[PDB]
Amino acid sequence: AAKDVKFGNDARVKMLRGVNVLADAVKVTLGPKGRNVVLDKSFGAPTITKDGVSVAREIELEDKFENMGAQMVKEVASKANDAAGDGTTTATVLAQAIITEGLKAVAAGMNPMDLKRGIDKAVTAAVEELKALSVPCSDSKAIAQVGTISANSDETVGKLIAEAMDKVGKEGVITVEDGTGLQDELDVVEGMQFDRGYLSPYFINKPETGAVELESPFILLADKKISNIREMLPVLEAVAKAGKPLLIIAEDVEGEALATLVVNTMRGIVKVAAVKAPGFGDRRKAMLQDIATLTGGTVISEEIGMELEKATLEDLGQAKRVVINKDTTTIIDGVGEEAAIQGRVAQIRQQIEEATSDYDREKLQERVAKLAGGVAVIKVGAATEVEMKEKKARVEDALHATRAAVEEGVVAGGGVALIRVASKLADLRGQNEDQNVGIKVALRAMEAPLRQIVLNCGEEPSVVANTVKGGDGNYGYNAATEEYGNMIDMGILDPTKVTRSALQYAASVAGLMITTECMVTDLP
Amino acid sequence: AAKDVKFGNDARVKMLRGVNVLADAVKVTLGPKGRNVVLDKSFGAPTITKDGVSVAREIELEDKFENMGAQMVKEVASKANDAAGDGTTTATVLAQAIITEGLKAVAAGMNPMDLKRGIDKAVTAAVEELKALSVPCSDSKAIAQVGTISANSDETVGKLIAEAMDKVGKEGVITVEDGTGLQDELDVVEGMQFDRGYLSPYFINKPETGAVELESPFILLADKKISNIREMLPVLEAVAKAGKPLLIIAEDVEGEALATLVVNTMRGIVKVAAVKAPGFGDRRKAMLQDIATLTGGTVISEEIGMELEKATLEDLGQAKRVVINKDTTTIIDGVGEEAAIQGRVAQIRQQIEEATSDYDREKLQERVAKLAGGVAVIKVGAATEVEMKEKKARVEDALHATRAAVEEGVVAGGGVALIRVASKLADLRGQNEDQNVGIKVALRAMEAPLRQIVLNCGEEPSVVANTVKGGDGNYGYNAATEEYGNMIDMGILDPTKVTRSALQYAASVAGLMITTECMVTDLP
Amino acid sequence: AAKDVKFGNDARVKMLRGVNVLADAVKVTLGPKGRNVVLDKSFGAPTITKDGVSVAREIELEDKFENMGAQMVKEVASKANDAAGDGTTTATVLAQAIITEGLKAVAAGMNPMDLKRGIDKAVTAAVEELKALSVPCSDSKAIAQVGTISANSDETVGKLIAEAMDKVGKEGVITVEDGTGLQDELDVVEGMQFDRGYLSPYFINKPETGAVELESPFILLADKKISNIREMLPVLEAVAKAGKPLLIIAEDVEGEALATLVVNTMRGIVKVAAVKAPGFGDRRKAMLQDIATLTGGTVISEEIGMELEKATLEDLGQAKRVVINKDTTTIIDGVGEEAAIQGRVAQIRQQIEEATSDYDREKLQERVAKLAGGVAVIKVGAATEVEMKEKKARVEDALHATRAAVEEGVVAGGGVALIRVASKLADLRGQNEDQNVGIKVALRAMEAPLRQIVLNCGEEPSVVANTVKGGDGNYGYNAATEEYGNMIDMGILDPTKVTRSALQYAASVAGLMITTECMVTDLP
Ligand SMILES: Nc1ncnc2c1ncn2[C@@H]1O[C@H](COP(=O)(O)OP(=O)(O)O)[C@@H](O)[C@H]1O
Ligand SMILES: Nc1ncnc2c1ncn2[C@@H]1O[C@H](COP(=O)(O)OP(=O)(O)O)[C@@H](O)[C@H]1O
Ligand SMILES: Nc1ncnc2c1ncn2[C@@H]1O[C@H](COP(=O)(O)OP(=O)(O)O)[C@@H](O)[C@H]1O
Ligand code: BEF
Ligand code: BEF
Ligand code: BEF
Ligand SMILES: [K+]
Ligand SMILES: [K+]
Ligand SMILES: [K+]
Ligand SMILES: [Mg+2]
Ligand SMILES: [Mg+2]
Ligand SMILES: [Mg+2]
Repeated sequence: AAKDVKFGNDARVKMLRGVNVLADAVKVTLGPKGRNVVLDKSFGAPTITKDGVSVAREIELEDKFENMGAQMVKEVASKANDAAGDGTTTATVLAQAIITEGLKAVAAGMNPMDLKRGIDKAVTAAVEELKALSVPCSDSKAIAQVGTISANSDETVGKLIAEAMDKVGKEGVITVEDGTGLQDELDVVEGMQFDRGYLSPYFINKPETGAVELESPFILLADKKISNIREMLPVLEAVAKAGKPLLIIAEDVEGEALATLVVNTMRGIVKVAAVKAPGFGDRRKAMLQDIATLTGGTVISEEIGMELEKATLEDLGQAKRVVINKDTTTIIDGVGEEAAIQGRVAQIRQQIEEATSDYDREKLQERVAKLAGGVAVIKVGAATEVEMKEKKARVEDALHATRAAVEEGVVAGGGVALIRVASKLADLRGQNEDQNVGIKVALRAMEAPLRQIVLNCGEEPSVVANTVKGGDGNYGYNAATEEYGNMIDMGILDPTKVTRSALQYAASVAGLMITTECMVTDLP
Repeated sequence: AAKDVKFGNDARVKMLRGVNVLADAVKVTLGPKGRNVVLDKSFGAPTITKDGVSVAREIELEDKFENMGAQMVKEVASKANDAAGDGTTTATVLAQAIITEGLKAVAAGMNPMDLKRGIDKAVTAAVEELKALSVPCSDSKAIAQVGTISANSDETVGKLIAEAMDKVGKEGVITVEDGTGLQDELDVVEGMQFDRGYLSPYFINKPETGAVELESPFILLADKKISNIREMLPVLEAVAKAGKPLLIIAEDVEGEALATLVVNTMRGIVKVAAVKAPGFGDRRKAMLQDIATLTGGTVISEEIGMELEKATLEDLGQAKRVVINKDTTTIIDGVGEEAAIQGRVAQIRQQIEEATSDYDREKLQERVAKLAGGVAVIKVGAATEVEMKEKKARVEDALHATRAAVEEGVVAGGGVALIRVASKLADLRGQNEDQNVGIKVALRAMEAPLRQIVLNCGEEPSVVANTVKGGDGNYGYNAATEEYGNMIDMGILDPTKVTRSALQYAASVAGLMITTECMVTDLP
Repeated sequence: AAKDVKFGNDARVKMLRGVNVLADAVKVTLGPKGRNVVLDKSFGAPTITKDGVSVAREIELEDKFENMGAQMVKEVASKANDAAGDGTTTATVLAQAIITEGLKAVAAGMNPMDLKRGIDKAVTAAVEELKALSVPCSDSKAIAQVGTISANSDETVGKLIAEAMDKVGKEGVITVEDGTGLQDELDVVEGMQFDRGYLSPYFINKPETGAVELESPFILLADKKISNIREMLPVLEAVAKAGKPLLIIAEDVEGEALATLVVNTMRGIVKVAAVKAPGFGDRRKAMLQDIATLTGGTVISEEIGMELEKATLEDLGQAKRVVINKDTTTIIDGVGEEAAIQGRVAQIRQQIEEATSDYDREKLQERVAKLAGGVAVIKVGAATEVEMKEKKARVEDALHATRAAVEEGVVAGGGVALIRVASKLADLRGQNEDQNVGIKVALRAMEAPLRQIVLNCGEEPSVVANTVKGGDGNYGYNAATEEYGNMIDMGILDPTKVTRSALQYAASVAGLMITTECMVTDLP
């Protein structure tokens, strides 16, 4: 593959022109008065989005060098979304700022490797100062606040997350799905519930709605699919002699085994229900042990020294009540030690830290929430499918933000935190004169986010930056109300993590990026 | 791959140009004096249609940006059809008006997101105002009127649909099909009728055309296929001893059981006929118990404590008569008390509301109707294929509209409803001056539909709009007579559902669309 | 993909230019002095044809808009052929005349949708005037005349068709095949005849050419091949005492069974012949019960309760005489008389009508004719193959025409019919002025066909039209002799069906076509 090489200011400029494109395209979505971008998709109708990394991911340039530039800054936006879920635009805006003033500094002839050392040092300091400005976010008031801001001033969304986090606890999981009507809807499930139906419609008890109810039943668990015919008599015969109902959770139940269970329950011999296991293998098998230890039963596996025909009443689990409908199965207050239950959650703590990243965290906490806490699901409503993609995207941002705000705390929004930490670091110096510039470049660049928000309002950024920098603490500019005031009192909150993350990531890549003396790529 | 990005008014102009194409092609079909669009098809001859959403779907533009714009408003036309089934054109016109006046406001430098907030609130208000103006549609005259209007002034369509709804009621199902002769025809099937043929042609009785008539028959139902063993004998011997012709409803009957069945009917000991069960596997089993309880029979299931070999003369139901032909099977009378049937009809009511939308509702309402009410079918009498395609489309259009008008009520036609609610919302204000403009852009755009129906007459739209705004109530312009009057007395009717829908949908995408500061797409 | 849209007079013209091409290529074949069009075929040599729809189907234009136009009018020509089989050209000229004057009326700004209503009212009115002017076609003189006219003044074709219709009855089928000798040949078969040969040639009786004559034979029907078990013979032992000649029609006859049949016939105990059944199962089996009841025999089926060895002498049918050859087998008179036969004829009546249309009715009427009436075949002949294809098309045209002329009656040819009803509709008016013009446009267009015929003679159409419009009754212009006179007495007759159809179909597409305000297609 024949390559093409460029040097010096020639190459830097080509790179910069590319970066500016990715950045200038992301910038328009910043802040409450920030605007929307349309991304063309071959697949279906276009996508309208205010989410920065969403726009960033789609940017690709024809000039190989400009492309390289943009493709490099596209990473700072992406790394933010995989970490925080908010601040992608903020992080991207910071990244651009560092590089512009940075590359300008190289044109001054200053040594770049020294410039990076200065920046990284200034950045390290700024993070510490942020750890200082960080105040804990606890009350559902603050939760609604960080949520409302990250949602672009949707108070319903903010209020919705605070309720969800409040009802199911901090361990409760929350998911975002497409809506039916035009209204947002909050669903809450307490206790253990998974999605599967009764295998035969004939299992319905007295209650209508297709509800099957079992009071103080026996639960049975199989690692394998049942099928055959009758199978398992000793366990069923023991439950019949016992005087209680049985619940069966297996890989599946084939028609022969189902029929014989149906005939016995129809005639009235023994009250019985049988339901399919939660998921495909290892999803299912893992969630039996979650389910097994909750109800104090023992999982019967073909992979160990036990089998279905040999079973004891002790292998069975017990619960107060169980409810099964066409799509759902529920276990009301099953009986297992709090010791054993907390044992399974503690084992998932080791499961919390993984290499799987996203979707690993969604399905892992899902098991945990079901075992201890409860689940919350938010249904986003819309008139049309394109508004749905916008509403749900604003909801996902707000969800990650509130979660992040909860754990790592909050600082004043409006990017005023960065502009404040920059004011605190003013007396900072480096090893050499060149390193000093790298430090100063960073502080000037921490102004960028605030100065960008104002510009999106079409107002003089120069004036607002001045009038905010003249003051101290949480005094800041409200872009929505277009008036100054206390950021914290006005409910404008940045999860500290998203602000910290945006700053760190942009500096890392931009620091490396201004060190470029050459660029190699494939020929057109 | 490599993309192309444009910003601001540069991009908006490109977007609008596209929108206008999609719209301008659709606009021409609006109103009674509106005209037809031709859509070329590679397979066969081209199609001539006045139906708006049909035209919108076919629009695709060469300029990548212009295309993106059009593809977005193409959605408002499509969502309209998916909701109401009428008002695709009107909704398209509204969007353009919103986008046109909307983008104009952004060019002024007003904040788009405030424009959107200003619009949706005005829209929300209009929805309430329309929902208030909606009046019940009951009398068959009114039904005939809205049907005729959606049919573009075809009285036969109005009078024909009104009769069908009048004969089988609100709940009767109506379907629309292609036809042989030139006159519209309405066929109605009473009692229980499902579509399947006799497996053996020798079952034919006196009546030609393959007619098989059976007096006081028996109904038998198999969850399973009855091909191989043909062991029902003991049940048959009981019925042969009774000397009655029965009806056999199974998954299917193979020639082995049939051949001996043929010979049995040939010899004369007992006349017997057998036809296939109505539906697909899970679907049919739901419709099997429905047929059994109608005739008072009991369903034979392999999933229950019964079996194919075990049945009694008592498990079969009785009917007055049954008629089986090449295509359809019929039971003219079943034997049962009104308590159990109306209960099962009441029980199917809960199955009626589901997620399954289309194809679910047709046969379900079909089943409910077959069990209690009746089914109605309308055959469209167009002469040729190019004339048939437009004719049938107007008939389906009118059907959804009558359906829509009945359930949610009707409002004054001629698009006069929107202009009327616009006058009622006149004092509506927003949070700031920009939001105020958003509201006015909405109200200003609500005149669009009427002035467009006028403009298609080649008459001054401004004058008619003014003189209509001069009046109140149902006062409006009649485009067919080209003179004014009362819209309701003149039988010009807008289903409240479609007008409300058309408004909401246009508002959704148009509101979102004017928020565009950038557009990203592929390179030519 | 990317589309292209044009509006208004811009698009209409493109549509028009297209229509004009399709028409102008068809026009030249109109009338006795009409000329021929050559259609190129890639595979073989070109085809020369006077058949109108033949030329129309081949037309495809490069400009997508013009193409759309022609492809739409290509349909009026196609529907004429699909209905009558004649009148295809006449219909096309009608369509062109209507469309041209219509667009002229639209360019005046008159409402198109009102124009369509005007025309159709005019068209519907004209049909009744035709139905009044329709006089019955009965005598073989008149039938020969309309056949001759549709044949382009070929008297042989008319008299030959007239001979066919008189001899074999109304139920007879008529076919057109390629010729051996330069001469046209009419072959007629009375009674029951099907095509299959004797499997063994040794069966020949007195008459040579392998002709077998069997007196009072016996009919047998088999769903099975007589291969495996040929020991079915005992029925023959009953036949050996009774008579020589029995005929067996089965799925097939194997060599071992044939061999034993040959030798037994060789000695002289009983002279016997055996032949295979004529057709495919579904069709042959349908024609099997036909032969059994014709001769008063009973069908033996393996799919029913009968067998190979089990037969009764009553199960066989009898005939006056039977003759069998290498190709065909024949039954002269049957013994089931009219009682069994017409019962089968009346039950097959419902099968005569269907949705299968062509291909099904071809051979179904074949079956019906064989049972009561007889089948007729016309051998069309020519010197060369290209002259044969034009010849066969005119024979098919004349064939379709006589069939159509018989059922719906005839009116004066030369298009004098249309121009005569046009004089009658002069006082017809619509609801508004635009509708009036549409009515006049139709009447103006009904003159087109006649003036076009004259134009093909290279004479002034205006002169003949006027001097023709001056007279009454059947007075018209004779294009062959170039002199005036009585159309019916001069033997120039139009089947009422073809003239009725041409107008209706031409009006259907032309009416819809002048409503076009827009056209969408793919980019070049
Ligand atoms: N009403 C407001 N007034 C002032 N600043 C705001 C307001 N709402 C949000 N902001 C600021 O704008 C930023 C919003 O970021 P956003 O564009 O939603 O995503 P990202 O954090 O990825 O840029 C936050 O840093 C916040 O401080
Ligand atoms: N004769 C008329 N005069 C004035 N307005 C009419 C008339 N007929 C219908 N309308 C209005 O216009 C609408 C019909 O639009 P139409 O042109 O049929 O588009 P579509 O076929 O997509 O519904 C109706 O909903 C009604 O409100
Ligand atoms: N000698 C004639 N004089 C006047 N009209 C004739 C004569 N021969 C045929 N015609 C007319 O020509 C028409 C048949 O023309 P042709 O092109 O063969 O069929 P079509 O136009 O229906 O495809 C008939 O309508 C008939 O009235
Ligand atoms: F651009 Be974001 F809401 F991180
Ligand atoms: F917008 Be419409 F009259 F279906
Ligand atoms: F179309 Be024809 F040969 F009358
Ligand atoms: K954003
Ligand atoms: K329309
Ligand atoms: K012709
Ligand atoms: Mg955000
Ligand atoms: Mg309509
Ligand atoms: Mg002809």
